[PDB]
Amino acid sequence: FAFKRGISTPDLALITRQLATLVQSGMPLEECLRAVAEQSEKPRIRTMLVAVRAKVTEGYTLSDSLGDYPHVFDELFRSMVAAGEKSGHLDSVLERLADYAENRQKMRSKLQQAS
Amino acid sequence: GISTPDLALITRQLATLVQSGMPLEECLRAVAEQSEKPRIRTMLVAVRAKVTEGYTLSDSLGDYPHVFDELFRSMVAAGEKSGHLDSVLERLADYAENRQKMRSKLQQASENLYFQ
Ligand SMILES: [Ca+2]
Ligand SMILES: [Ca+2]
Ligand SMILES: [Cl-]
Ligand code: NA
Repeated sequence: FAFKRGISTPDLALITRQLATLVQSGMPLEECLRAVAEQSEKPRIRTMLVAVRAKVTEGYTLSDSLGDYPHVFDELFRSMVAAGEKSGHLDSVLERLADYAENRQKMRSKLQQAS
Repeated sequence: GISTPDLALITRQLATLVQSGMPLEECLRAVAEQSEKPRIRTMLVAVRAKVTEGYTLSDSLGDYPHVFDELFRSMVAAGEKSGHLDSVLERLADYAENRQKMRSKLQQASENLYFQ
């Protein structure tokens, strides 16, 4: 039996926002992933993003690469990325995913605060 | 001015882009293009225009002292002068993120307890 957990809601919000911002600026996907990793304060997240990037540099899509961490990026997240990649809208779906992740962080906090 | 979350957003985005090695004017263009808030887009385009004309970022931000306070602009100035804008922006992003997180949690906790 194996078992791994995802990352915190703020941690997902930060990296999704950074990746969306970098991709939308017109930088190569691999270079965007390098920057998000290198700017991370979270060793596990840094390692994960180095591994996602490693797959991207072998030529795989972002969605397929995120596939190596299904415990972190769920099927829906990876489906949204794939939809963007297939339709030529990776930039605007990453924006959507960033907005989603930030809203998720906020609502999780709203639920739990003062408990 | 603008909200605590919106300052955190643009500061994180600008820090992220600058630390990637992208020229400052190009970074400012991207943050502008990506903004949902028309007022913020306007401000960033105006700041970008000034930077391309040779004004420093710190001097340009002084046109919006209601958004970028004396500490913020002072920090940027120190970074530009020293050739370390990249790391100063990172610290401003961390600071702004932290402020948003801690203030948002107080807001939510206050809402939750006060209205229960
Ligand atoms: Ca948005
Ligand atoms: Ca940091
Ligand atoms: Cl893991
Ligand atoms: Na799917």
